[PDB]
Amino acid sequence: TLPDILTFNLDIVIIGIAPGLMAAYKGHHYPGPGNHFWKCLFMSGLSEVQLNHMDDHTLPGKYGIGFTNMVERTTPGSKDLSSKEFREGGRILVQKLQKYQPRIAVFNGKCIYEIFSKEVFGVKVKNLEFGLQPHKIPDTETLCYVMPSSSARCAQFPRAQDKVHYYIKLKDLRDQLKGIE
Amino acid sequence: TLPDILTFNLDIVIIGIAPGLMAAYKGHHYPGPGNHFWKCLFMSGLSEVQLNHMDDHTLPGKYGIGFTNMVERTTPGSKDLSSKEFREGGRILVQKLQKYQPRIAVFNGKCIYEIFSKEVFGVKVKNLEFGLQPHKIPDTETLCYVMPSSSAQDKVHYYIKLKDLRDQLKGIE
DNA sequence: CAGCTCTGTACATGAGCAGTGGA
DNA sequence: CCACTGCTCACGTACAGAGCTGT
Repeated sequence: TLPDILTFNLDIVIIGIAPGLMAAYKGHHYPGPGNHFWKCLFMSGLSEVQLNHMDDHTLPGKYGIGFTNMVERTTPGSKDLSSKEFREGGRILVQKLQKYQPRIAVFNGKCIYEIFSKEVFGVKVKNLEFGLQPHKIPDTETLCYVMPSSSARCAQFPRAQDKVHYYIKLKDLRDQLKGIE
Repeated sequence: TLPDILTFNLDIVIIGIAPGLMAAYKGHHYPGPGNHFWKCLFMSGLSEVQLNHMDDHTLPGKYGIGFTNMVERTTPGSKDLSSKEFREGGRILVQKLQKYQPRIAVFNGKCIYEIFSKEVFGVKVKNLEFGLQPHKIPDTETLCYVMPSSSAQDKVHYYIKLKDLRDQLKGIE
């Protein structure tokens, strides 16, 4: 439906909630703007150039970053996904993760890790803070990290700059992980 | 792409630019809920009860109205449309109207009728104003009427007038 | 008056657009 | 041709609000 953009030996995999309608129409990841993703990617220095969506399949392999979603199926969204839907998708997400074994699995949007901790970990997770989360992806060495959804809808972070901290921090975490290798 | 709803013997056909992404996904016409099109319909008394998009199929039946777009293919917005595609599209639009022959063909927006005019008719209009345009659809008796783009109460008037117009046309017999 | 599960609500910037009216 | 008023949606997320348990 909207194909993942995942390969092996990836530093970073970015996990999106469900693909939006624009995303489906263009068949490319995070093509909004206002989807803060691509701006943050540049600003954080994860990318040294400005990259629209169309550059998405050039990110594994040059940059180490892959795309996938927690729910494959198109939705407006995100308020319209069944609770069942999510936890059903948690299942298949994991399988990919353990198949592909990226260093860090970044969850885009808070709502998805909340459910993942429930369903995968069985942990309810009081007062979920962004960033590095203690539990490793089962049977892998992949670390989970949480970000605010890079969607303009998210009024508690207005601008891409507001979100950029998390992108930097992530890049930092990657860098460290590289050092212990 | 999003199918039209056209029947023969139609009082009113609503013509839009081209179906938006949501419109496609939901598979109904003017889902909104920030198109105003359904409220405006009701307030005017073209509908007796607040309808929603899920009722679009009933409309040529129960309510005498149908729907089409100038361009058929779904678009995010108007940027993505090309001049040639409006020209191709607007070409197709006449043919449907020629076939179906509704009383009044209603254009949603000023934008779109301006296009249709200068391609279909060959006049370009200086100072377009809403309401009934002097010209009829080629080889039909079908009239053209322009409506603000439905995308609330402040424009209800145009609907009300449209219903009134509809009534006169029937009314003559 | 704290302690959690559950259900829905106004929230902030900004791109995009329709319509008027400009320099 | 842009520059303006004003008003949607945008891959959500932080709240106060209602219902119960308990030292």
